[PDB]
Parts: sequence; C-alpha cells; structure tokens
Amino acid sequence: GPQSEPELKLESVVIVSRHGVRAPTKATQLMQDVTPDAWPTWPVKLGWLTPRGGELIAYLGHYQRQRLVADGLLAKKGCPQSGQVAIIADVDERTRKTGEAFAAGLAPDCAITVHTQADTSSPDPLFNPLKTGVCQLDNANVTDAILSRAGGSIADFTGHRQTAFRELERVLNFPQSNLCLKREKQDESCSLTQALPSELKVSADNVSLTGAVSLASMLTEIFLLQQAQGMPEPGWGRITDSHQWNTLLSLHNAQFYLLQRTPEVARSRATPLLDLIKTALTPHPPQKQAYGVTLPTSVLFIAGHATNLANLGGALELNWTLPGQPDNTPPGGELVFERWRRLSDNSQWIQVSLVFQTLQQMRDKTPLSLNTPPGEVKLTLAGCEERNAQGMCSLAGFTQIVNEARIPACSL
Ligand code: NI
Repeated sequence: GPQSEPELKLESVVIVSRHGVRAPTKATQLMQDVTPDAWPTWPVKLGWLTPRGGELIAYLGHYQRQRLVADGLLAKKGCPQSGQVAIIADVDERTRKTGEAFAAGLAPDCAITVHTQADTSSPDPLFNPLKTGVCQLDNANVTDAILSRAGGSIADFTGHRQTAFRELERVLNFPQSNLCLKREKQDESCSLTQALPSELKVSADNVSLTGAVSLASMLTEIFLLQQAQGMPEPGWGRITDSHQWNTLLSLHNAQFYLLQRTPEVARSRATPLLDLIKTALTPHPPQKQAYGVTLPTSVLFIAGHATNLANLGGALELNWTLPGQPDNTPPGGELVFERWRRLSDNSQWIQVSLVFQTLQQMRDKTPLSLNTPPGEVKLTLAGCEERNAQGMCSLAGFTQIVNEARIPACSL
C-alpha cells in the first residue's frame, strides 16, 4: 500500500557506544569504610564485561539491524557485504567484547571483525590522546574553566548538592559506617562531604576530583550497574523509587559535567574521535584507513567509554538528558551520527541522536525491536548555522564545527 513519501535517504551511520555492563573496576578500603554493609560480589573479574552486559549490547545490535533495514541501508536477510559494516574497539576486554556483542546482534554468525590497534596491551590514543602524551592540557585554562562550571569552587559545588549526598548517605547507612563510628568525635553529625573534602587536581594528562565527589560518582554508578545486572537488591534494598535513582545518579552526572564535558578538556580528549567520525561521514571514494578499515562505508560501530561520549558532547555542544535512564552516559549508550541525503536537491545532512536502554529495559533484560525500541533523544549541534526542517546540520556546517572544535595538537 502507499507509504510515507521518502524525504531523506539514509546513507551512512557512525555509532559511538559505551561498553556494556562491566564489573566494578576496584574494591577499595574507602568503599569498605563508608558502609557497614557488604558490597555484593560480581560474576567476573574486576572491570570485565558481564555475560548479561553482552546480551544487553546484542539487543541494541539486533534493534539497529531492524531499523537500518527499515531505512534501506542494510539487507533484510544475509550477511552484510564485506566492509559494509565495520567495528572498531578500544583495547580493553570490555570494549572488544562489546564490539563482538553488537556484531552478534546486528549480524549473527557473520563473523564481522572487531578491529583494534595492533598492541592490545597498550593504551590506544584514539580513545584518549592525553594518556599516551600526544598532547597536554593547559593547566591554568582547565583549572579556571572547571572551577567556574562548578559554581566557583568545589565547596560551592557540593553545597548545592547536599540533598543528593544525604540521599547517598541514607543508601550507604553511612552513619553506622566505620568512617563515621571512628570519627573525632562523637558529638558532631557525620557528613560525607566533610569527612572526605574534595579538591580539583589538574595535570598535563588528566583531571580528577578527590574525596566525596569522586567517591559518590563511583558508588552511584555501582548501584546503577547492580540494577542493570539484575542483582536482587541494589543498594542493600534501600533504593526503592525512581526519584531516588535520579537523585543518586545526579552526583555521577555532575562529575562528568565538570571533568569530561568542560570544553577545555573535552575538545583535546575528543580530537582523534572527531577526525575518525568526520572521516567516516564524508562522501569519498572508499579507502583503507585507520585500523585497516575501509572508509567511508555503511555502518561504523566504535566501542569506547562514557568519557568518550561526554567528551564528544562537550566538544560538539550536544546536550542531553535521558528519560528513564538516570545515567547521562549509560552502559551501551550510543551517540549516533547519520549522514542523510535530501531527495529534493540531493544535499547532504548530519543528524545526531543518543540511543540508550532505559534502566527498566536493562533491569528487565527487555529484548529490543521496532515495536519495543530503546530510548532515543534527538540532539542539536548548538553551533550549527545551517539546519534543515528536521534539525540536521548541513554537511558543510558540520565540517566547520568539527574543524573549529578539534585541537590540531591532539590529532593522530
Ligand atoms: Ni553557586
């Protein structure tokens, strides 16, 4: 029967995805000391992707295949022709296995290659050029920029978020913790922000926060991973409604806003990824390039980290909050770049979106499909001056934004 008159044709898609659910990367004395309760153990070694984690990623891959078939970019049956789908992953187990899980869902039994750099025992500069010393952060500028975004000091920052820290204290049963019961001394109410003062540390290669701010960001992420993993009682059963989830994860999102979205950090850290993305999106005779991948092509899946998603958002002025997903940068969350050809005049356009499983979709292990899709937020490029009716940025305008956002000294 007669369907919607096609207005745009999908021509290429680049998905920058966070790795899936992975077991907490560290078990520290400080984590022991801020709660009287025992942290539940995990079925895999520290930092590794869990089997359920891979299954959640494979659901997104399945969904992406269905919708890309609907958009006419992939064939309904069969394996994608050689090179039509490419997968690049960071060197970590959790990212390589994420790449494999997405391929297993997108194109089961097609043995699509998950490419990495040659040495998997060393950091890949594409996913953070600061880490291998390709470039350095400007200490004065990063310090000023982050402190300003914090409200002027980290003390201002925590002071505005007392509600969330006390919610974290409740979930930990902090008052009955060793940090609290051993304090000096007994007549002062115990406070997480005050027992662990937080400072901003800026070095050439890294920015971090100490004390309660970074501890809170880690611990609230752990609760969310317990939830997504199907653990019986995340937060020892003390997280019972969605207001509580949002409140807790606000501490995690707030640290990412400071450390990973601040452009003075994000532009540098995202520069190699920016170049790769623009390479994949630009019409051009196909050519073997980074990782031995031929670009451009139909679908490129990049398996990285929440920081990468946050850095790109910061560099490109893309803002988002995810309905039903308390974590702004959730396991498996995808920043989705698409090149669309407008049929009326054959012009080229770039759309950006953020695709993600809701927390309940992870909790219930909900298989995804066209009738049960993941969540999805349409994004705008804040700096784009040439938009079409759908909010996309012209190819030329996207290229200028990337050329201004990137830092040449951080390129590969
Ligand atoms: Ni303030």
